[PDB]
Amino acid sequence: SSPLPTVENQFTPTTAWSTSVGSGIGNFYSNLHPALADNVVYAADRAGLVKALNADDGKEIWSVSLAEKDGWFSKEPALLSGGVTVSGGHVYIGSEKAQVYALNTSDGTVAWQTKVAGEALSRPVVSDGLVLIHTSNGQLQALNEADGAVKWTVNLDMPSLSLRGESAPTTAFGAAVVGGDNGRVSAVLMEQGQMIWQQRISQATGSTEIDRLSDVDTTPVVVNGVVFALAYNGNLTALDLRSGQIMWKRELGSVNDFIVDGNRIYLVDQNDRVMALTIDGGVTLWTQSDLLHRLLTSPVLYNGNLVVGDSEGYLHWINVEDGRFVAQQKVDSSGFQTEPVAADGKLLIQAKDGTVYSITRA
Repeated sequence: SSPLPTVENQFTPTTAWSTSVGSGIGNFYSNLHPALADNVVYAADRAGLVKALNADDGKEIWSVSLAEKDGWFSKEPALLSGGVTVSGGHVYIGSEKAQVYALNTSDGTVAWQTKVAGEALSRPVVSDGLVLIHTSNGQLQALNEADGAVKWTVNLDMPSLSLRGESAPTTAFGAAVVGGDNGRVSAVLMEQGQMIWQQRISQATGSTEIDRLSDVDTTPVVVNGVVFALAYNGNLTALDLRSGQIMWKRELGSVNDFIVDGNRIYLVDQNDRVMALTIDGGVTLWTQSDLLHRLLTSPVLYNGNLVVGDSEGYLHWINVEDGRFVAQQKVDSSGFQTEPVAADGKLLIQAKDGTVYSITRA
């Protein structure tokens, strides 16, 4: 592992509120994380529990359950995994049983429930009034906001090994841009799911070994006209948005997640070394590696700092110029692992077990 850095807090970091959610993800694989819209926080657990909460104080609004009734005293877990997405009147969640749920925001009644073509370990993405689902067996599927029917399906690649690492779609200017577990990046037109391009980003996994630390968020991000994407080997690549042509590849190390903002890329490698890069070239500016082998979440930007959680239950704030620590708190002794979320002035994060938390300072 690697010991915890010493604590020169520049602000005093507190926990605004916290409310638990079942018990919730544990040590199972899932990508469940909170969502916010309209001073409502929505959140879930593996079993099938879904709590809507007031964003200011954390008090519960509705708590529904999606678990199935199976056998005398057991309820059977819904196996929710595709972290919570919310848009329009609906709350969207996907499961490892190939189900996508659409729950009404007003009261969390089920509006529709569709069987999709494979597991939905990723965030549904809404755009166009179509709900986008990237399945574990290499499909891209598009569902109606309104009734949940499958407008279309695209077969992305000759199906491969299924890997840890979220793979949501992103959208830009009418296209879906999607990554995957097979070295491939694709752009699909959203009307009728027609192919625009497909770039091979690295070798199709050619029986090369899979390390236990590999966990690559393969979700592309489009800034200006550049597509940024990690291939499953943990290499960062930049592509021209129009044609999918490779601009460059960082065979740097092995990157689990990254984020973009302004003129910086901020990433976390599979060793838990944190790094900052230039946007045009992906040139490295600083590394912070005092967190080696604690087990970090994805990072977010909040109030101008990088925030990342670890399995030992700590938050860490990092200066965005180098690179040094700024604050650190113990928060929940079941660890962190799923991503912290930043929108509208709030910092939300969900722990394995101990579940939801708002965060600031005073």
